[PDB]
Amino acid sequence: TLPPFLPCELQPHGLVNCNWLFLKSVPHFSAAAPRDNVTSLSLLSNRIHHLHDSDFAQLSNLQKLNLKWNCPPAGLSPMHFPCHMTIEPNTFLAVPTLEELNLSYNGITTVPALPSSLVSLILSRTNILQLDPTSLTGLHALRFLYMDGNCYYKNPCGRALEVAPGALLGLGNLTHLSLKYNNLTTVPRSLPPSLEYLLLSYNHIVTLAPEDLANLTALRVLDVGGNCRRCDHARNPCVECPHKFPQLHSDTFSHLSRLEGLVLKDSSLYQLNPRWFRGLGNLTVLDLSENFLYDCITKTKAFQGLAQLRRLNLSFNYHKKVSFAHLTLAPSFGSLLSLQELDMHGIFFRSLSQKTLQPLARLPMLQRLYLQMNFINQAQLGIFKDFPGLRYIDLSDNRISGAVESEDFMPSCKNLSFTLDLSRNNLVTVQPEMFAQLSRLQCLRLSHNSISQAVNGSQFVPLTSLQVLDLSHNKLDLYHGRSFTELPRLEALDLSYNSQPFSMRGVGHNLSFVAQLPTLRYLSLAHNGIHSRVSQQLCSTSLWALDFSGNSLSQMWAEGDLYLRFFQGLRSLIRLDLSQNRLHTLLPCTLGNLPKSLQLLRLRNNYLAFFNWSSLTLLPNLETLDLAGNQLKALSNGSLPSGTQLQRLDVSRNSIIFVVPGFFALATRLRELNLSANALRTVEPSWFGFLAGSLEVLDVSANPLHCACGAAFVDFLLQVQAAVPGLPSRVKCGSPGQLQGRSIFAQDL
Amino acid sequence: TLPPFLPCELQPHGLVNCNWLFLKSVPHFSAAAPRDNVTSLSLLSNRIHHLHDSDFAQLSNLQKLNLKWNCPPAGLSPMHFPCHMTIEPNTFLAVPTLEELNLSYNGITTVPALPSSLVSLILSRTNILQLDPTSLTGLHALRFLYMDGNCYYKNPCGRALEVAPGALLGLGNLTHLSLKYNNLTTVPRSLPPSLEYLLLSYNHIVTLAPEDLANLTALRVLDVGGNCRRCDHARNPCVECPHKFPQLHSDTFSHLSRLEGLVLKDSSLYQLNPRWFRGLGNLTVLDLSENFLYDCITKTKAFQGLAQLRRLNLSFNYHKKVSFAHLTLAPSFGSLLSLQELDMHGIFFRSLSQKTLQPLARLPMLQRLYLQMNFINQAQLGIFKDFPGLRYIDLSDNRISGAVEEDFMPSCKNLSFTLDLSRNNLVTVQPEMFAQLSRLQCLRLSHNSISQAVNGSQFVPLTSLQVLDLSHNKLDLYHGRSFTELPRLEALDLSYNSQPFSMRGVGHNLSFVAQLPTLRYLSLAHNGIHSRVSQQLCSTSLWALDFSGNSLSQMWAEGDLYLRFFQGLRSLIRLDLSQNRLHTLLPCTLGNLPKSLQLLRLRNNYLAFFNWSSLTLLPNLETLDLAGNQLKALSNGSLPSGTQLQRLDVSRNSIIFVVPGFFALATRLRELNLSANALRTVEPSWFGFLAGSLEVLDVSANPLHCACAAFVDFLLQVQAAVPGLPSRVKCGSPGQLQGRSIFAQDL
DNA sequence: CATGACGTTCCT
DNA sequence: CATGACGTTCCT
Ligand SMILES: *[C@@H]1O[C@H](CO)[C@@H](O[C@@H]2O[C@H](CO)[C@@H](O)[C@H](O)[C@H]2NC(C)=O)[C@H](O)[C@H]1NC(C)=O
Ligand SMILES: *[C@@H]1O[C@H](CO)[C@@H](O[C@@H]2O[C@H](CO)[C@@H](O)[C@H](O)[C@H]2NC(C)=O)[C@H](O)[C@H]1NC(C)=O
Ligand SMILES: *[C@@H]1O[C@H](CO)[C@@H](O)[C@H](O)[C@H]1NC(C)=O
Ligand SMILES: *[C@@H]1O[C@H](CO)[C@@H](O)[C@H](O)[C@H]1NC(C)=O
Ligand SMILES: *[C@@H]1O[C@H](CO)[C@@H](O)[C@H](O)[C@H]1NC(C)=O
Ligand SMILES: *[C@@H]1O[C@H](CO)[C@@H](O)[C@H](O)[C@H]1NC(C)=O
Ligand SMILES: *[C@@H]1O[C@H](CO)[C@@H](O)[C@H](O)[C@H]1NC(C)=O
Ligand SMILES: *[C@@H]1O[C@H](CO)[C@@H](O)[C@H](O)[C@H]1NC(C)=O
Ligand SMILES: *[C@@H]1O[C@H](CO)[C@@H](O)[C@H](O)[C@H]1NC(C)=O
Ligand SMILES: *[C@@H]1O[C@H](CO)[C@@H](O)[C@H](O)[C@H]1NC(C)=O
Ligand SMILES: *[C@@H]1O[C@H](CO)[C@@H](O)[C@H](O)[C@H]1NC(C)=O
Ligand SMILES: *[C@@H]1O[C@H](CO)[C@@H](O)[C@H](O)[C@H]1NC(C)=O
Ligand SMILES: *[C@@H]1O[C@H](CO)[C@@H](O)[C@H](O)[C@H]1NC(C)=O
Ligand SMILES: *[C@@H]1O[C@H](CO)[C@@H](O)[C@H](O)[C@H]1NC(C)=O
Ligand SMILES: *[C@@H]1O[C@H](CO)[C@@H](O)[C@H](O)[C@H]1NC(C)=O
Ligand code: NA
Repeated sequence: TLPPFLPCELQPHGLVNCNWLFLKSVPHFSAAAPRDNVTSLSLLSNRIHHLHDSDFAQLSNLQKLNLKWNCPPAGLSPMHFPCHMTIEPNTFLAVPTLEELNLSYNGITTVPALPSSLVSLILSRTNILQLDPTSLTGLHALRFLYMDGNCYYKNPCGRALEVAPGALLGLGNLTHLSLKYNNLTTVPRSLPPSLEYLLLSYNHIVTLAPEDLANLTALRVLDVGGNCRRCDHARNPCVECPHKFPQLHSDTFSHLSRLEGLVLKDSSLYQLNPRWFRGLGNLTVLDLSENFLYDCITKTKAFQGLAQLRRLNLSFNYHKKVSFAHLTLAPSFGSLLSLQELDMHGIFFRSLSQKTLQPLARLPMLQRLYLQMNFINQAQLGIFKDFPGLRYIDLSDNRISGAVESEDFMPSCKNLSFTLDLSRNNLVTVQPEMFAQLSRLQCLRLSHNSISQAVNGSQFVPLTSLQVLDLSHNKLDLYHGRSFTELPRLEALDLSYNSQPFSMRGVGHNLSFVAQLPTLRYLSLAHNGIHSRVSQQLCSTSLWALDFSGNSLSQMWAEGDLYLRFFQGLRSLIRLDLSQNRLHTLLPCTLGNLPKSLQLLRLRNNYLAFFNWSSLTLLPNLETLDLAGNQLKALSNGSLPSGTQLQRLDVSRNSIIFVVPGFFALATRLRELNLSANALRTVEPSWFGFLAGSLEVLDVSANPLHCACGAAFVDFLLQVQAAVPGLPSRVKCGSPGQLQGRSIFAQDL
Repeated sequence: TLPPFLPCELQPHGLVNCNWLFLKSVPHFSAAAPRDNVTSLSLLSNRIHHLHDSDFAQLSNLQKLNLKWNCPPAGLSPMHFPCHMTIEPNTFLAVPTLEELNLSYNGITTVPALPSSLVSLILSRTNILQLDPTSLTGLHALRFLYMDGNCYYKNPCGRALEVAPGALLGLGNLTHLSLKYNNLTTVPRSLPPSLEYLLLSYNHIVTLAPEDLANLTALRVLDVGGNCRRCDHARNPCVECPHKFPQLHSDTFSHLSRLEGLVLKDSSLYQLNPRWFRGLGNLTVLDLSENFLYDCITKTKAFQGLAQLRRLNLSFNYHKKVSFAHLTLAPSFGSLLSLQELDMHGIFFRSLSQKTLQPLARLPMLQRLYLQMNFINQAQLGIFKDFPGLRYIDLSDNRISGAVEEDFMPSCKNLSFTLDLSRNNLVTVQPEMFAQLSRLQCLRLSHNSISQAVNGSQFVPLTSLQVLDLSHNKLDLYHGRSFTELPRLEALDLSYNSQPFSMRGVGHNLSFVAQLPTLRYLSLAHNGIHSRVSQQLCSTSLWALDFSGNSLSQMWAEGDLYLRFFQGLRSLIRLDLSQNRLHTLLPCTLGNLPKSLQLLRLRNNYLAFFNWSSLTLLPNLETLDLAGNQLKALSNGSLPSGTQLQRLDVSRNSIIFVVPGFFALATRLRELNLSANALRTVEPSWFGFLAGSLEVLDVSANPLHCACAAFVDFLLQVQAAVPGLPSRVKCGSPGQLQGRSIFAQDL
């Protein structure tokens, strides 16, 4: 049975996904298709420039419709091609069940007629420059109206968006209104008092008064940021904001008793008026980033009594010309008893001392502290010892150099109690004194420093709780046998991208320390170019995962018998990545020397042109084998051996032309098979002994299928269509003639 | 007309190249083949296990025959498969013109009968474990005999190679003998006195006496290294050599009056007996590397008076356990008046001072000094000011951190004075380090840890510096006078300084480029430049800019800010825009590249469309590299008229068709790469049936449809321009022809 | 026959 | 029916 909505794909929850199919018109599906079951129709980024009364009328129960990016205005078109989208009068009225409509990134200049069922309407990046009471007539259920970006540098219009006074008052249920990037100079008058979210950023609203927020006492979030910009900080085209601005009335916000979030970023503020925050008893999030508040934060009383604030962003409040020698936060920060997160990155100050953050030092709920990108060159990390709630400190991208004068292979630190990021700093050695008061730390990131030390067990002595240590992207000289032995709780160690020492031709290195790390579970030695003069064996009874990608096992395993048991003493290993090791050849003997406990083996992006399948019996616990990106020319030379517990096999991006009958048939636990990006001209059920119904994933995309009438693959792919990703569109013909590059369904074979 | 020696390829100077064709037997070429043109036949790395009397018998002018790697011994086989090569009695006698034979990496246990014309014979990595007077009968013209590696860890045999006393004396013209890796314990007796090169390294010859070199007074090179090894330094399996060894006689070499080169590397030497080198009046090259000579070199008189010596290698004479605080070379080094090159890398000493190298400092001819990998942490670079001859110092891979308490980027090989300080521990650059190095023309500082905001103060003394390599550092580029203190600067490598450009929210500034009035070559490659940078690069001097590995994608999406970024490079002729994540181009932004451009690389982007007509905006463009993009056709108009384009690379795209006449108006086109696309045909119509001016047309790695097709006749017509035509141009279809050469069958 | 096309965007 | 095969090796 054909996919029911060709050329589109039926996805869960009644979604017909027609995205990125280069359609010039809305598909008309068969009277035989289950049109009644379609609840969402996605037409993202097709080339539909004309919508008709008939387009959606046969989808009797359509609730959600996405027409984004079909006819982009010239400014947003990659080639600046103009586009005007025409819409027949009843296009959307013909869908009286429609609840959500996305019409963004289309060249339309007026709002079409819309059914009164509508709950959510997105008209952003269109060319609609006016809203009046007739524009959205009858939409009494509308909760969300987003119309951002109809007049700005990427979509210019030569004037302001004009929203007539009271234009939206008929929208009695409207809770969310966003009108960003519309070249506004004033807040539209008499907006719906139902509003909870009003987003007016990146216009030119440079004066704000309580009258501009009349009757909006239901507001939970107000964003007026980016209206009076500091263009020194801009990454994009930026209009200068004259120095008399902004002009905020002291009582602008005082009636917004329900306000939870206020965004005043990128407003050229040199002053905080405490009166702005005084009526705001429910305020939990305040964004003051990208202002000129560097001196203000040393003295302000504006945080006095804001004992409910949870998140405060003061990032990029930097002085144009300078960094500060010292920075001392105002006493009023000590009032912020609910504060959980403080972002102070990008301010630029040279010293972090006890005085710097003293008012924060007893805040009981302060969990996250962002101090990155501050050009700090002296930091007393001991200041943090007694912060009672700290989970996470980001001190990355600083110039600290010492004491004061995927997850299957490497876990993240997100679930840990206390994490310090000192990555992208200027350490060349590690001295334990810098860590003396950080014994509570569970995770420490030191990646991308300049550490060139021969570590030896003396560096990390204070770090008695440390579980995870990231030393990636340094120059550690590994040879001392007691490296990292001073870390009693170390479970994960990342030594990836420490290749320089290993590249020193003729100088030996030593990985015997690995055996002396009794709790180590995850290790990376990836991208180190390890290739000669190293330990003959890695040993560990604890290790579960080893990333050895990006080395030269090719060289090592060509060196007589020296390295043939390199991984064998990893007696508990379950995951091993040998990708990108320049392997042109393996031995069965060498595969039988990997740990018997192995469950997952990656050999991606090597140069293997032959693989001895029968050797898989030497890894009885193997579940996943990844051979993607090698040079296999066939799946032959026997077939997958019996008794295999293999569940997942990836042979994508090889050069496979042929698979022998039965190749996969004895791998009774096989569930996921990737054959994508090979040279297969057919897909044969005989490869599976005609028992392919247990597969959950069978990816045959990017193969030169021969689209002749009655090829095996047609019927077969239909039989296992639930397993084949992208079947309707991404499974293409290589031949014959004009079918090359087309879907196998472009024609009925 | 078919290629004349299918399945092989005819190459220049009468070479028939049959390499890597998986052949199981020597080809018998067509009846009409021009066999008298075959002066060399290469059969490297096929799977020919049986050679026959008739194999080479019709090749009447054959001079050179390469059969290497056809039947490797088990130890050398990638899978340890055994192989024995059989050779019929007259296989080579049938070629009385044969001068050079390579039989290495084949499982043979005896030497075949060979023609008396033979000049060179390579029998290495075979299983021949004896040579007797009957092994090489009648080869009176033989000058070279290489038989290395017939008994060692990769090809074991369980005994020594046995060369009978006087076995080779009938080789009256023999000048080169190599018998390395053969498990020898003594030098074979009574070797030919004609010998000039005798190579005996990596055996177990641990005693050497003048009698072991009897009558070999024509020797120019003797290599006995690696016979008594230090296994601590070994990268491979290594047999420890008992401490009583080696045993050399004081006069072992004294009769070798013509000796030019002597190799005593990896011999476990703790002593140098000056008598070894006295009387070697012609000695120019001495290799003493990988011994234990670290104390010996501070005191030895062994170099006293060795006035002819030009090259001395003392590398990796390190102490097992330690580095030395100081190292002082012996006074005798001051007598090496001919010395041109001294290799002292890998000895391990912490300080380089005036005293360290004092004996070298007046040697008039000393040009190259190798001091890398020494763990040096203090270096007074001013010591070098007054060395009269110095061209090149390698101080890479050390721990120096400051003063003591090609068409895109030229190399420094032609300059007067180059210092390599790459892979050191600089975090800033202080001018004082360089105060006495004003003469330098090239300075390499790659792979240090330099994190400074350069500002025009760093390099003040370097008033002759032409080339400066700062790749692989963390330089913060924003000061407007960076590098302006270098008045001769012509080439600057700032590649791989990505960390600062990766600081999201923090701006950088490239305006200093405009202030470098002699700059010709600049690399900003692999910097991840993507936002908050100068809107324009400006230079009237620059010829070449490598901007590969950035994010012009992001920059050119940012309204109009960066649309003129390269336009002010008013003399630019080469630009690399590869790997910039480009999914699209504007025609107007290609027309904002300098009109002077000759070469534009756009490799490894994600371009699925290209507006060919935009090429008229670059009137001087000769080379366009679009390899590794996502083009699905060559269409959308042709190459425009008037183009000077000579070279076009569209390899590794997804091209499935080319419109008729696509290439026809590109009258200067000479080189076209279509490799690794999805083309099922090759059509002369693409060229308007005028493809004869092409010098290179690469159509390899395309799924050609091998039906009884345009391409067949066409490729034979332009065969001189098609690389690898006999073997690497393959069928995608139909049926069993998939993956075979288009010549595997007659289409 | 006042319209196509480009292309995984968009963010600031 | 005492043999094939693997592969761009080899270096120390
Ligand atoms: C099968 O393999 C292909 C290609 O090897 C996968 O496609 C890639 O997917 C990864 C992440 O999963 C991306 O990083 C690549 O950029 C994709 N490239 C292409 C060309 O598609 C594909 O996802 C795999 N299939 C499944 C079901 O996992
Ligand atoms: C045509 O293009 C192909 C592929 O893009 C070239 O093949 C590559 O050549 C370079 C060396 O120049 C190697 O680094 C790659 O590994 C090669 N890959 C393959 C698959 O061959 C080919 O050399 C080009 N042809 C000519 C005549 O220059
Ligand atoms: C809001 O919408 C609901 C339907 O979702 C409707 O029943 C209710 O009457 C509407 N209220 C107003 C004020 O329009
Ligand atoms: C914004 O409006 C002003 C004044 O009407 C106009 O000059 C300017 O062109 C407009 N900006 C844009 C991007 O269209
Ligand atoms: C605010 O609402 C009151 C009645 O609730 C009305 O009198 C007044 O006009 C409203 N203000 C605006 C600006 O719409
Ligand atoms: C929060 O807003 C409510 C209305 O939702 C108001 O009654 C209350 O006073 C506010 N809370 C505080 C602490 O002011
Ligand atoms: C480790 O090295 C440091 C300095 O490099 C040194 O002080 C300490 O003694 C060393 N520790 C050991 C165990 O050798
Ligand atoms: C590696 O270091 C260990 C010290 O734990 C030592 O026993 C061993 O000999 C060294 N091995 C190599 C190959 O350097
Ligand atoms: C593996 O199979 C291929 C054909 O699919 C064949 O050419 C080759 O000889 C086989 N190799 C082995 C070792 O059996
Ligand atoms: C050496 O070879 C030459 C030709 O290259 C030959 O004429 C001469 O007789 C040979 N000499 C000896 C001593 O065999
Ligand atoms: C070298 O010869 C010895 C003694 O005859 C023998 O024991 C050894 O196995 C040989 N070595 C090799 C690599 O065959
Ligand atoms: C060295 O040459 C002389 C004759 O020139 C000969 O008598 C003697 O046997 C030779 N020595 C050896 C070891 O062959
Ligand atoms: C450059 O920076 C150094 C410190 O690295 C400073 O001493 C010097 O004065 C600065 N030079 C200029 C020209 O600003
Ligand atoms: C770069 O510096 C120059 C002055 O040297 C200044 O004109 C320009 O604004 C700066 N550009 C950026 C992007 O910072
Ligand atoms: C480019 O050519 C392709 C045919 O290969 C065509 O589909 C596409 O519409 C053309 N684009 C333009 C801009 O002409
Ligand atoms: Na253990």
